[PDB]
Amino acid sequence: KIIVKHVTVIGGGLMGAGIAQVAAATGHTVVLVDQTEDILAKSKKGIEESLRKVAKKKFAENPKAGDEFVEKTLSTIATSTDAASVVHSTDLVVEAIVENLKVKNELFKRLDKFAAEHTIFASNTASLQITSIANATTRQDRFAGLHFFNPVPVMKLVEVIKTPMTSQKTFESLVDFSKALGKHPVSCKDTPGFIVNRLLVPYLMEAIRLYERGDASKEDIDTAMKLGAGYPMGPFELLDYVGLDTTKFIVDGWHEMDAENPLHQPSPSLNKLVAENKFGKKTGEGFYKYK
Amino acid sequence: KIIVKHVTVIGGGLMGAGIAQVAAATGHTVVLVDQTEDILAKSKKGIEESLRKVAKKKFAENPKAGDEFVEKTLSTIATSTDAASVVHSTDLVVEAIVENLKVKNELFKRLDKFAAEHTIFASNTASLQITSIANATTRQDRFAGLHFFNPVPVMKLVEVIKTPMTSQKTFESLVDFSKALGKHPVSCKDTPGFIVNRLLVPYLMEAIRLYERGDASKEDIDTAMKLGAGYPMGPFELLDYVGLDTTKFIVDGWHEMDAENPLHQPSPSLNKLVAENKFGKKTGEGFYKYK
Ligand SMILES: NC(=O)c1ccc[n+]([C@@H]2O[C@H](COP(=O)([O-])OP(=O)(O)OC[C@H]3O[C@@H](n4cnc5c(N)ncnc54)[C@H](O)[C@@H]3O)[C@@H](O)[C@H]2O)c1
Ligand SMILES: NC(=O)c1ccc[n+]([C@@H]2O[C@H](COP(=O)([O-])OP(=O)(O)OC[C@H]3O[C@@H](n4cnc5c(N)ncnc54)[C@H](O)[C@@H]3O)[C@@H](O)[C@H]2O)c1
Repeated sequence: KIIVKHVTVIGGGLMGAGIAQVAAATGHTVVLVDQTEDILAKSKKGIEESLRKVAKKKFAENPKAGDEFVEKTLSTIATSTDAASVVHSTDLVVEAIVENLKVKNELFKRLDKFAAEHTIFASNTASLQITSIANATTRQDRFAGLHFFNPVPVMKLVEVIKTPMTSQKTFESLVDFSKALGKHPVSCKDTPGFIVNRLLVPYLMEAIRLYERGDASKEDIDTAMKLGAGYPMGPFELLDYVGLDTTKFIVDGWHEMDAENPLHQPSPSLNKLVAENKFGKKTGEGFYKYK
Repeated sequence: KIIVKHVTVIGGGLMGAGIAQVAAATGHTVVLVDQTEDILAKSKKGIEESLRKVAKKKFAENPKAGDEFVEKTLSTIATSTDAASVVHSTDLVVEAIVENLKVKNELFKRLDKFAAEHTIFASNTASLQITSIANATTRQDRFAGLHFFNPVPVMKLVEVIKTPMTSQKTFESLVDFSKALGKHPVSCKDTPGFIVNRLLVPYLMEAIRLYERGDASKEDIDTAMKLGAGYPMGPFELLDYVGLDTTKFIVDGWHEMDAENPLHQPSPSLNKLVAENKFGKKTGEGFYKYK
């Protein structure tokens, strides 16, 4: 069983920059990867920006301490535009790029060739099939899903996804990596939505349906779930938070895999806004208007 | 427009005792009604022990007031084994008895005769057609739904369920009373499960199904939702908390009136536990072993 020390993170976006941040903070040598030096540049600036916010509150007393913390972490995150140039000596690759299967498969098929023999490949994919992406390579026993949640620096959960071919050796290492990252790992078969989303997304859709059916206003449904179920955010607040686009995307997927299914029936209200570009907190408006 | 001051709570079990207490505690004259004296005695007993728990904490410095508060609250709660003799001049009737729709309509039918003209009628049923109950009286415009959540003295949400016949005045009346109790009211049509249970119960079933499917363990699923969604309890912990038998009676109810909807399909595991009388925390065993 190998102990992850060098981690290559492919995708300097929302989920990837977060993943690079935690790994560096927790003592892993990291190489962040994205299509351009400009994009990379911006990502590290965001990782830095996120780090100081963590510094000035983890070291509110001693600013210098917080500075050191920031500089050291940021300094153990290198940046490259071609993952193939660094994976030959990395222990784990965590992929977090476009949620497109063809692109991923193309990515891994290539990396498969450069990466050392012990290197493990993990996809932070939210809706695709891990087993699929895994089959674009000849290294499935070393392939699995390592699903994090936004925002990564804060969310403590991480789902370790096991394809039928992933090996125990590979699994345990991914669990130990998760624990090393300071997160709490949990196991789940390679099934759509894994756990969190499989149980969360259908819930939100139902909320939109009760609203659409005119059974209650959004404001009252949100209140009801916050006060009567103890949820942090009402379903509509949560929808605007995770992104209407993101949701719509995932549900079209599940619907398309099984159209006769009523749980995945589309949503006019959701569709209109996705159309009107109102994506939620992202764009400054979703179901609710934001500053 | 009517202001509730005298409240008649029929049924002193879990929800009933709680409604009585919150009522009495906020200055509402209360008459608690149940089938037998022994029952009433014990029901009033629990309100006392629960009120003191509070007293011991809130009135640490001033113990004198602690007692005063408790005693005044209790003295403001009368008891009776004859519902009809109490409603002669009451403002509101909050029903909270056996969830079987029969006994409900029989009880309400008989009282419609003795209650004053202005008196409003409300059911706390979690899953029953409010209308089926209203139409058991000739007081429909004064008949609504008032859904509370356990423990009624802590949960602040109150679902005010309106039927097509319910008058606006009877609505605005139940809203104020809700506020007067220190609760926060939301509006919803008489759609099965209303809001909260409508969105929570099916989600809890999906968690069980994900388990029965061998996709993940009960423990991880809970962690998943806790750390993944920020929920207070996992669906399994929550299930054992709300009582398995309860849950089932609700899913069965919806299943019958929609024997095809896949979201209400009965669950093996769930039916086996109900069978083995392992209803959850209130049994020491449900999905987990307790006490
Ligand atoms: N949006 C969310 O909240 C969320 C939560 C969990 C998981 N996910 C999943 O995680 C992945 C991460 O998505 P994200 O939200 O951070 O998106 P993002 O758009 O913020 O980031 C993706 C990054 O991928 C880069 N990229 C694209 N193609 C590439 C390639 N061939 N080689 C290298 N880099 C490439 C892009 O330049 C971009 O910066 C997706 O598969 C998604 O389904 C998203
Ligand atoms: N359990 C929950 O989480 C929950 C949440 C919301 C609403 N409710 C609803 O509230 C109601 C209260 O349920 P509960 O959990 O307290 O049950 P319960 O059995 O503990 O309490 C009911 C009380 O009703 C009495 N009763 C029954 N028939 C009667 C009659 N004809 N006349 C007088 N008293 C009678 C019983 O003796 C008992 O004391 C139910 O209709 C239920 O659906 C329960």
